[PDB]
Amino acid sequence: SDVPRDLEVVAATPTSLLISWDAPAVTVRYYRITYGETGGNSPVQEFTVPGSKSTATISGLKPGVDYTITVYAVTGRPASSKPISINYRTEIDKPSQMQVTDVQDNSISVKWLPSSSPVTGYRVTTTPKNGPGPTKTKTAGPDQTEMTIEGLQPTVEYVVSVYAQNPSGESQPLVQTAVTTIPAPTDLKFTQGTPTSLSAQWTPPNVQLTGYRVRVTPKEKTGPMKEINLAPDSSSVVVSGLMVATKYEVSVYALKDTLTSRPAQGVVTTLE
Repeated sequence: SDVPRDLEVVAATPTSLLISWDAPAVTVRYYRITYGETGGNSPVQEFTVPGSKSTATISGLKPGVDYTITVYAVTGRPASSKPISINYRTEIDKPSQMQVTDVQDNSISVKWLPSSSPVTGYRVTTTPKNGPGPTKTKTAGPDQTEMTIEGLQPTVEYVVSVYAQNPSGESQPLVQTAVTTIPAPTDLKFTQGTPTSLSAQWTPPNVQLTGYRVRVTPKEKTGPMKEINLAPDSSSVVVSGLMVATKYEVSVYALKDTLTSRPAQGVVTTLE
């Protein structure tokens, strides 16, 4: 007969549905594709496509809602067909605007806005953007909005994807990248002190650096303080021009271009 046959949706999107039907043998002038929400009194929308084309994309919809789509075949110059109709639900919406709230050498913390759809939970994946590493997966409850992914590697750009979970399908991921910082220098050991000098050695972190920054400040007394920039191939420092009988805090920051380590700190007093 003249009714279209085997109407189905072939691709579902939070905002769009792609439908297709069987092209009839004798040519049709044009089709009438009405669509509206299943059980909603808001006005139905409708558009036409030429008889040559056997597919249609319905755009500008809402996510996670059931739609009824109806197709008519027009032949006159008019004369309409019997309606063929299907119902389908759009894909649930994704969370939005993710924030990175904390970045360390082995973890990244993120916060996101909840999806608008009803959600049963979240699935969060973390994988390196370029280096072919493993994909870590963590699950969050429906009312959760923040997560910390531990077990990461230093100065690695990670891709963090958040998926909203729902029985009627899972959302598309909310995606954000972040770079972990560098480990701190280990075992800041003070080796020697003189009236005006200070000598400190440390263990370097386990990633290649661009240099070090050392700063020494008196804790309770006041006077000039010192900052020193070191080469990456440094395991010790000697800071001169200090004051006698002074409590000096010493901190060493590892540097990798824009990446700054958390300090290895200690305090020591100069000789009498």
